[PDB]
Amino acid sequence: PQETLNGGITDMLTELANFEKNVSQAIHKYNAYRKAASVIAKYPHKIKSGAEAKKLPGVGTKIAEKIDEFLATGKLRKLEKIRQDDTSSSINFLTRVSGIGPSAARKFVDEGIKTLEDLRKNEDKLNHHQRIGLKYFGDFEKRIPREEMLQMQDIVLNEVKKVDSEYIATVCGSFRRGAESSGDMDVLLTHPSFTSESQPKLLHQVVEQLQKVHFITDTLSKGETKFMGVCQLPSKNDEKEYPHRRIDIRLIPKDQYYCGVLYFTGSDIFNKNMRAHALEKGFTINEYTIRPLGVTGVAGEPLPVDSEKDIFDYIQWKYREPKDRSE
DNA sequence: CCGACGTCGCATCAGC
DNA sequence: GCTGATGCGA
DNA sequence: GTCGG
Ligand SMILES: Cc1cn([C@H]2C[C@H](O)[C@@H](COP(=O)(O)NP(=O)(O)OP(=O)(O)O)O2)c(=O)[nH]c1=O
Ligand SMILES: [Mg+2]
Ligand code: NA
Ligand code: NA
Repeated sequence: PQETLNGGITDMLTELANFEKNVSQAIHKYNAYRKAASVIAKYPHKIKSGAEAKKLPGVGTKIAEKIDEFLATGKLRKLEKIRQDDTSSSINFLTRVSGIGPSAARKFVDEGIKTLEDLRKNEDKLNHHQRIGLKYFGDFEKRIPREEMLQMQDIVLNEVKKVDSEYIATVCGSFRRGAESSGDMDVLLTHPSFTSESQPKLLHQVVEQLQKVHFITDTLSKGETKFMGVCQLPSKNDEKEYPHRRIDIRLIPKDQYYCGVLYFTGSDIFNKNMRAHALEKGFTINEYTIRPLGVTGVAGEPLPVDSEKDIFDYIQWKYREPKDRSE
């Protein structure tokens, strides 16, 4: 559907969701509001009452009441009050910095630190991740055009193959599903020398090369299997330079790679469906392996997977392109 | 009534 | 110093 | 906050 259909309601619930996660530290009440926001955003009618909305999965009594108040008054008393609360709004805002969660944002505001400005005059109280998030605060809240993602893929695939041509890299996420834009770049990486029963330098050598050609600009975290950092496309000429982008590089064992590729391709809703259907066919699916359920639920050894299709076969589904995987 | 509500690698903290 | 908990992201 | 055993 469209925005102005129930945008005022979905925005209200989205605001409410954030305050729950960031201020109240109620992660489950955060997901509840977002789930309610989603199902309403799919509802192809301009909602007339809270009761009409209550018919939907995810909308209970409390939200029905709030929807009633919004439709009747055009606003929400509790949300209006919390928007103008100095402490709460500042705590909620500081969490927009990557690295600063609700706990760190709590401490900052507790000791006077309320703003980006305030963060800037207090570098020594920010860890490495928080500094990067502050430095690229604006760039990280921007989306990446698909064309730029394609240019970014060109670089990743080229350099990865350059390090070792037996590497297998795959850009997953919404990009692989064909989205016109992405929020980040999730790269999944494997190599013949890396199985589950199987060096610890495979991920390091790839991150290193991407730093040597100056694609990777910063590093949020890095271990033997997962890399979280920052990257940037080269500036064309005197033309304005590209924003800094979030990139994740994951080293997954060969025998788990395609369960990894399938999982990190998405979408969420699709992964819910596929696993729900997988169970009723007698198989359990996590991000790593596909295992057969016994007659009492006792899972067996993981079944060999050498392609995405292999998984679809196991649960008797026709292999569907990432293009058609929103649900 | 009352627990589930996805899971886990990495950095960094609290404790010993 | 080591181990395990906690915060964070996704 | 919502759902459901
Ligand atoms: C957060 C999350 C991740 N995933 C696995 C599949 C999501 O589609 C996917 C990629 O996560 P993402 O990068 O946060 N979302 P996206 O890549 O589809 O799109 P965008 O780049 O964030 O705009 O990873 C889930 O299956 N359920 C989830 O709730
Ligand atoms: Mg992505
Ligand atoms: Na309901
Ligand atoms: Na944050």
